[PDB]
Amino acid sequence: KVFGRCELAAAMKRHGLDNYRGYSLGNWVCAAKFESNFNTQATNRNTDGSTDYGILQINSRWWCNDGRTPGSRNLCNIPCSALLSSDITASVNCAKKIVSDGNGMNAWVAWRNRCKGTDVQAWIRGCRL
Ligand SMILES: [Cl-]
Ligand code: NA
Repeated sequence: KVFGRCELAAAMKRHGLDNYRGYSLGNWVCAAKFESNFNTQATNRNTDGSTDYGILQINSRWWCNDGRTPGSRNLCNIPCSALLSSDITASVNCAKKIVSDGNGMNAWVAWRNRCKGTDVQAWIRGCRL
């Protein structure tokens, strides 16, 4: 599923991401935009052979199992395929664990490079929440 901007903001808000660990809603939407272009089915392979999955491009190196990343962890305890669902619940619950692990949203390279220190509120302007 390819979310609309405000559709995703609303879904994210409903799943408890607004100001989660102090990150306003605009940050999560900005991150999703530049990680996946709002596509729940986005996958991308990394050089070390791990793969990033779904709307927030969660990495099989640490966070999920895809059966093909030898010596990796599965810290969210889910098949990576569950991160591709049109239901973003699994992605959100796993992201909550990632953002809590000490490094905040810096875990998402695109957020660090394209959202951090910008006016992220513009990403939810006009939306009915
Ligand atoms: Cl933080
Ligand atoms: Na893994």
